[PDB]
Amino acid sequence: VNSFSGYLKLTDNVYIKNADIVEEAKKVKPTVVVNAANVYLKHGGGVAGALNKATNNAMQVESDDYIATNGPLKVGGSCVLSGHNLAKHCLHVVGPNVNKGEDIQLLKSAYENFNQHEVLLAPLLSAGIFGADPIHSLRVCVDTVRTNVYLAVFDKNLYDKLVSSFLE
Ligand SMILES: CC(C)[C@H](Nc1ncnc2[nH]c(-c3cnn(C)c3)cc12)c1ccc2c(c1)S(=O)(=O)NCC2
Repeated sequence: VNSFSGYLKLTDNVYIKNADIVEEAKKVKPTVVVNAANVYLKHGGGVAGALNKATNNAMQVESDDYIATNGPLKVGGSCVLSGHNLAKHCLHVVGPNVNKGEDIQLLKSAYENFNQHEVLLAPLLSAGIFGADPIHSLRVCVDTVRTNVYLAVFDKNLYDKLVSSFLE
């Protein structure tokens, strides 16, 4: 169960690996995989699109049905849906998109959602096309998450900069 391999332990509860979150989810089948979602759960590209494609679009169909019944999420919020073939559950978390004018302070609220689950496989919230400084996103994760989080970062250059930044 939760057989994470090759991670570097940064703190008592935060681990990090240079890896594709989709490939990690297939190998580990964690209890929870985090999706870096938007408020309408439209998994159009990036991490969210890759996780959806690995479920052969079942995650998008389920997400559309969720939004029809419940309405959109809030920035900083989350919902629990099926993990399909990737995990027992998928925790869809909306980090702020600072390239769209959303407040970076909401990144603390976004990582707070992780605390309702004992173990999670997750990406670096608000990084990539969401525009946040990835070194800042790792600092907010370390300061906010109290449960056990395994971060998969699919870029060796960024992985090295994050580990060097943490060990300063
Ligand atoms: C900073 C990046 C290195 C990181 N990327 C990733 N981190 C971890 N597992 C990944 N799998 C893939 C993948 C697998 N297949 N395809 C076609 C893509 C990307 C990827 C990342 C972190 C957070 C965010 C993004 C990207 S995003 O721009 O897609 N959306 C905003 C949030």
